[PDB]
Amino acid sequence: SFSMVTRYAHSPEDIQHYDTSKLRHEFLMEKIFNPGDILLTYTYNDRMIFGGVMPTDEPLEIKLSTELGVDFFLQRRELGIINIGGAGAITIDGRKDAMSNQDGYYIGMGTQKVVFTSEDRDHPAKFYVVSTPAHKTYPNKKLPFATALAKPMGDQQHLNKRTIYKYIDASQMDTCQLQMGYTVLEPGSSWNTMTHARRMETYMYFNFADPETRVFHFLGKPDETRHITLFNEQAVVNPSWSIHCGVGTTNYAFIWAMCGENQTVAMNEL
Amino acid sequence: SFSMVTRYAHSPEDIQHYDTSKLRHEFLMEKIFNPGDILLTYTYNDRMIFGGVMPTDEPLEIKLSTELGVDFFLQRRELGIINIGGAGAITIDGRKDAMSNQDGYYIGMGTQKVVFTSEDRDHPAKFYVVSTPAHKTYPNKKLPFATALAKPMGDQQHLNKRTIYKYIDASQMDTCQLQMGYTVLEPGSSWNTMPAHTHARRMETYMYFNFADPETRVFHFLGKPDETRHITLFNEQAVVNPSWSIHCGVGTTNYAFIWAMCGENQTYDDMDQVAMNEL
Amino acid sequence: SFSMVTRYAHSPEDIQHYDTSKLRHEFLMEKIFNPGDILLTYTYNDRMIFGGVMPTDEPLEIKLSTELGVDFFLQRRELGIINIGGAGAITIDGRKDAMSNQDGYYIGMGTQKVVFTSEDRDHPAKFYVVSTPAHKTYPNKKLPFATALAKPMGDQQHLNKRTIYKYIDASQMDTCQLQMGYTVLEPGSSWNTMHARMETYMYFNFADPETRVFHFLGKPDETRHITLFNEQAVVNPSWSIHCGVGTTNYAFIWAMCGEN
Amino acid sequence: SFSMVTRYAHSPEDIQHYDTSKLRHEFLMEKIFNPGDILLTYTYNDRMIFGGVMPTDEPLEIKLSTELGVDFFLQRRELGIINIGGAGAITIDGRKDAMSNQDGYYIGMGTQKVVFTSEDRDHPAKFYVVSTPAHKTYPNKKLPFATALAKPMGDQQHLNKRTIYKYIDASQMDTCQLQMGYTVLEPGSSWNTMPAHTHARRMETYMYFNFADPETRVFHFLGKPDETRHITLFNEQAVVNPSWSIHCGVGTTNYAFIWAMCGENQTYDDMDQVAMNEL
Amino acid sequence: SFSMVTRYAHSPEDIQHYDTSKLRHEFLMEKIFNPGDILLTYTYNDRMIFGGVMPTDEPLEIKLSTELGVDFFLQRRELGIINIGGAGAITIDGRKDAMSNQDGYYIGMGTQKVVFTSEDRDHPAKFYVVSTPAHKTYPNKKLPFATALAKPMGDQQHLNKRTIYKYIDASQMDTCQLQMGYTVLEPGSSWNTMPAHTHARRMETYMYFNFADPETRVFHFLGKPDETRHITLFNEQAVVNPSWSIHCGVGTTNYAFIWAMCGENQTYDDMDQVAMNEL
Amino acid sequence: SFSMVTRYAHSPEDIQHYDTSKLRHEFLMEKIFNPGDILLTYTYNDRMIFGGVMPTDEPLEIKLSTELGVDFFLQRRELGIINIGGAGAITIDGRKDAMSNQDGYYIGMGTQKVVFTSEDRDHPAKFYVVSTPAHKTYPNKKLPFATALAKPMGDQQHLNKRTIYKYIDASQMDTCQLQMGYTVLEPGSSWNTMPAHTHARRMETYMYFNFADPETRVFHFLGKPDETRHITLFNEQAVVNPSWSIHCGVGTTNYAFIWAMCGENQTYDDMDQVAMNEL
Ligand SMILES: [Zn+2]
Ligand SMILES: [Zn+2]
Ligand SMILES: [Zn+2]
Ligand SMILES: [Zn+2]
Ligand SMILES: [Zn+2]
Ligand SMILES: [Zn+2]
Repeated sequence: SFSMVTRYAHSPEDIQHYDTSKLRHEFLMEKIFNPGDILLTYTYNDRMIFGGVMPTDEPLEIKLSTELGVDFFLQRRELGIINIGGAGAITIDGRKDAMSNQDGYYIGMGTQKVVFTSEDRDHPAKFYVVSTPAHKTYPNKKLPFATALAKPMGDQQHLNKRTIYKYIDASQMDTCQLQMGYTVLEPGSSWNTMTHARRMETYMYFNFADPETRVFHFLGKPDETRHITLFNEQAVVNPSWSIHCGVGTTNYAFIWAMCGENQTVAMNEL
Repeated sequence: SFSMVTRYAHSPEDIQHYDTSKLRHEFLMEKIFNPGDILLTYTYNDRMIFGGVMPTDEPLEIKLSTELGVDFFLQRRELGIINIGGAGAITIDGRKDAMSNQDGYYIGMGTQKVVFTSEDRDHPAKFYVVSTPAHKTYPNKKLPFATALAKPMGDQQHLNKRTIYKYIDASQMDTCQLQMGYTVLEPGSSWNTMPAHTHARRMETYMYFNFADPETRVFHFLGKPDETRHITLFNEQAVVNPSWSIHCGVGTTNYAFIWAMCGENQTYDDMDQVAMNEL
Repeated sequence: SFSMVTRYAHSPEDIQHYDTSKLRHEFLMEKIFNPGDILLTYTYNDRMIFGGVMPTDEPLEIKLSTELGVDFFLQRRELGIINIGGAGAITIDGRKDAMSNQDGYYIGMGTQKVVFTSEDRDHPAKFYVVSTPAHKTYPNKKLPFATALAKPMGDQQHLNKRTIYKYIDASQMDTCQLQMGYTVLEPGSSWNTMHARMETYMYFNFADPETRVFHFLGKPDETRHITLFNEQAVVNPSWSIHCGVGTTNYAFIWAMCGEN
Repeated sequence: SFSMVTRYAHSPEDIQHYDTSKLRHEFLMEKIFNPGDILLTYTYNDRMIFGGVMPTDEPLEIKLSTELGVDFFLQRRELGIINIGGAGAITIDGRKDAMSNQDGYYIGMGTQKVVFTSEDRDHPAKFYVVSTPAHKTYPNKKLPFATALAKPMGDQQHLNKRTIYKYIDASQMDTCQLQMGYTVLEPGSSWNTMPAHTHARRMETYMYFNFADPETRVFHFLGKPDETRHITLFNEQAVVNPSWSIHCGVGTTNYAFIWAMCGENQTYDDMDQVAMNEL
Repeated sequence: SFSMVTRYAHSPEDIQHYDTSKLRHEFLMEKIFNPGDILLTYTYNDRMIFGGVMPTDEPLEIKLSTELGVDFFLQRRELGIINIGGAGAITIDGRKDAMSNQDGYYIGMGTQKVVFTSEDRDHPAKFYVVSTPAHKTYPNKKLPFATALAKPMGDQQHLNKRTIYKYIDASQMDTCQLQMGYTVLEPGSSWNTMPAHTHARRMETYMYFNFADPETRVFHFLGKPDETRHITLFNEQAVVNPSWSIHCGVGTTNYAFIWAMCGENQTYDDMDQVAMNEL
Repeated sequence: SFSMVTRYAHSPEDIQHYDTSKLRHEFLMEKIFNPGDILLTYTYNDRMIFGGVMPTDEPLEIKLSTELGVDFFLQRRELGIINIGGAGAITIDGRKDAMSNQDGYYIGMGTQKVVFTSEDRDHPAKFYVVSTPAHKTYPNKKLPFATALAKPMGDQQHLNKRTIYKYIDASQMDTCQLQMGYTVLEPGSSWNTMPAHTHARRMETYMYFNFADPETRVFHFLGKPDETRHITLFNEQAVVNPSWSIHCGVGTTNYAFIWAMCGENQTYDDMDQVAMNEL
């Protein structure tokens, strides 16, 4: 089936008395990949659309045209995709392109038809998609995981030994506002980003080491923080006014997506 | 003489128990033009910046560079100007251009220096500015009030007899996401946008001015269609209408207002019309 | 076909956090005229009773006795009626009196039987009634629309060109507490009333079927609003302003009481 | 040295979450008698005025004229007076009448000048006044304490052995809407309105005084029968009980209180008794 | 049936805006004696367990072993019993002891099996039990009502004429932290603990019973001395009083109540007594 | 410079709408060791007293007698001490005993005088004290760090590699209701109590210190298992965990913490393990 939900924006003052269940409602997407479904969220935090498409038997396309006041999905929007699942393919205005595990794609404004397929149905592909408003059309570009540039950072003393792969980066590509990346924490480290008011971020956590892994994501004003506890393959959206960092009981990975009006804190928490 | 304040976005459920003072603070810009000053707002409703610059003696320029993460103000933004005051002038990267009353200007992305001047100091120009994030450079275009096309609408039976001027309209011009217009109500009429609407892919800012006599007040309605609130406006004040909110107002006398809109599309037939069954 | 509900009084700080649904409940009488029914409100704002009686086949009378601790309705109360519907009649302790459209009546304390009938059932009379505590008997009096003094007021620039008709006015009549009038807004005007020692407004005669009236209440610096359909009523406590604006013109009946 | 404060009416739902401090503010008059002052409350509970006048050197009169939309205080109001203090005298449009301790007076509508004096300055008179809106003039009547009819009731088992004095009673005199009485609790018993009640067409105001010893306290109960609250009282304080509320009290020792009532009917049977089933 | 509910502790500031229904839930045990049942509360106010045991046909035992992290109920706890019902008996490690009406028993730490029985089924025994954490074992002691020491106090002037019985009193017996007593009010008096107090290193639980006639009600007051609340009680109900709280009551008629106390000391001198100036 | 503050208990429902600032106030002791000072808190969770003693020039004694209703501090209480600072000494009923870093002491009920000294003033000793109510006197015992039994646990995959030292342990010594231990996390590990739990018959207090670098912070979690909150801690701060609450923490680097436990059972077996499904 197809489903897209709408979550509004808030101020720090609004959430200050939200309980645990409300925080989950306004800031957490509890399900992203369901076999045969397209699950999306529309957040008024800069009007990002994010979610997953996991085709099994029929090929799937994001069919929203009139819900956005445009003739087709990408008439005034750009799209970035990373596949965290099995062998699949996306075919763009008729031209098919095979996407391996952890391969990525950027599709620019004005692309008329984008269709997601899975090769193996019992081990389907999991396309994590992020779309943002766009005013200029830029060229489409496949980002093989082989050629994604790896940057090791962190250390063991600070429990943040990870590897950052830059996928959709302004120093390597032209896009309108959208930036995506992918961070793998090495075993024995579980800590990420440890406020920009001119942009915002959304994190999608996955690849939990063992099934009993949980992740604590922190959000809020630096001196008034809250947390949201995450299972595997869930995503949390961070407003501009909020810090964004997390801890896990073990290591994990996550895809981050960023937008705002440009493309470029301290230690006093609570 | 330069000030920019920040207002956040909200959900309908958030404002549901705001008292009057909270409502005014979160949605109303109480002062826009002060002689010699630049007064602006940053709303996280689609990151619009709006406000006024009113040059008297020295020219003024909106010098936001690093507060926005860019090298100059308009490095990733477009700009629209309407002059509601006296004879003034704008100089754009060295090129001077005279702006009489009700003249308007569109400035495209990448324009590096925009400097506002007034010709007569005792009757200064009142530049209402509206800026929105932009990704494509479109050409600058002065919108003379003479050549603004007038469309009369409304009637006396419904108290909405007015004349609409199109200033920055998608059917006349290329812009990234920004639209502006100017609506003047005739005497005896005081109702705007009355069959009311909500569009989910755009948002609007109303700036009320040209009040008839000094005791005029305007009641601006906002909120979900079945849970509406109002804010009482004096002359030269502005209201931010989030997408989930209706936007309409009535005055004790006639008035005028400039509306500025932005969002992810610019098509006008993307609205949900609100039937007259509301609250 | 008889109903009387009870609404309490509030302070300004009490209503400050009412949502619209609560504001509607506490301050708005959503239904007044239903054919064959008597619909009333009892407000503890000076203990006014207001409502409607719309007789169709059988005659109607407001038979409150022990609910007010008295032997008959008007034992300690005065009553005012305006008929906004069809040809009707009032029978007062046996004497029948014909009431045309927009005719009015004052009924004083001690009157034991007041009985409402309509001539044509298909076009029934719409009796808007208002009762207030009373201590002195004043004579009953028919108020024909012909004899009500009209005062034109307002202008077009301020959108409040109207005509005020006085029916129960202290300068023309004796009553204990009660004052009633009738205001008609001219086409093209919609603003009305643009006091601490209370008023109740009943709006009707909406020009077109999509007409609405926004009624404002609250302390002058902290105002709220209530949206009204045709033939609905709002009660204004002494501490509140009284204002309304409509998408078109309309008419409304006002009833007032207090200490002067 | 004159004061009148204004208290509004509430519903049961409104007060349900009042703390102790708000409950006192909304329902309690903490000071009533001050030498040389007139202290009043105006409650929108049937628009009753109650308070005290205690003259020492200069004689006092309640000069509310335009504050009530009338030419003089009693142009549309009734007045009931009881003196709980020293020997004094009140003069009515020129006629002087000496008022001893526990004497009472009823003054009808239209009386233009009422002046309260104290005879001994060091032991002054305490005039507790209660005024209620009035439409008919009824004759003035001195109610000497000698000639007031007493009725003893209650028993020792139920701690409510008392004696009731009727002062302004519909069965002994005509008044517009006002009724007053006076209850003295016997030693060893302290409980008033013991199976309590709610009349929806009348409201009552109780003023407690004559505490046995200086540390006596009275706990006055008010509220809906299933949601009750209480207010802790010192000597010579007053509490206002809405129509929707029960009204009863118990004290640590004996005391006395005068009660004043009004509404739309002067009938004593209209009340709803409450079986002892109440949270 | 066996039933034990758990109530947490609160601060003064927490209850300040409780409505009536909440106050009942957090502080009142509405049912204690039901034939054939064991009804208990565990309050995080010093971890007191109190309730009733009412055997009718089969004998009853409080078999909390692993629910408390111990091998048997009294492994780290002491127990106090007063019988307010018919002739019964309790069996202690096989040893039976007859308990008449109003007899009391103390059972010390380490006692492994305590079994409650009733002689007459149609008139069953009502064992009010209070168990408290204990670290030192003291000998078990039957406290007969005949041999209970009586102390009359109070008078009729203050409506508190009563007689106090000592049951578990640190001056006649050794216990770990538990003290129980029994107070009966005379006819014509209905006030207990009236010059009231707050001891900060101890807390009390009051259980009201023996109401005079079936329409008796008792108003128990609790809270910070300046922010007082009340709870209306029926017969055979109990209230839990936190350390920060005053505790007292008034009844429409006379009554009786058992009080149980624990804390970190057993000195009756440690109390911050409360003068009548402060609610 | 003696200071003891008093904190009350709360129910899970009470804290649910606390902001961060209330949570810090209700649950966190932000300063414990100040040179020359005794800083303690009194919590109504089982009436634990904990805090710090840091003598510089003068020896220090906890001089609480009438504040607790007893003749000397430990008249009805036991005491646990761990030294986290420089070389010091404590003298117990006259007998002096030198206490080096990480040494510990148990002082039982009835000990009359306990006097703290530090040897080097510029590097004073840090006596972290925890006191608990007691009913039986047990012998005093020095718990040297040399003879403290070390138990290594955890792994690197789960980031909880630590060493648990048992100081006051039911399997090595008799105490009334009190356990203290010590946990040192190795470099690269930060999670403590990650197989998490709640015990309903006792409660724990965590005091975190020895942060690796000055920018270390520890996030301590508390609340019902499905409704968790967190508190951010600096070095040498303490958090109080009610029985209904989970207690576990994670840091940006490694650290150490002392835990103290008390309740009605000393048994480790009695915990409800909370699985990894929690919010
Ligand atoms: Zn960031
Ligand atoms: Zn619009
Ligand atoms: Zn008015
Ligand atoms: Zn009464
Ligand atoms: Zn006590
Ligand atoms: Zn634990």
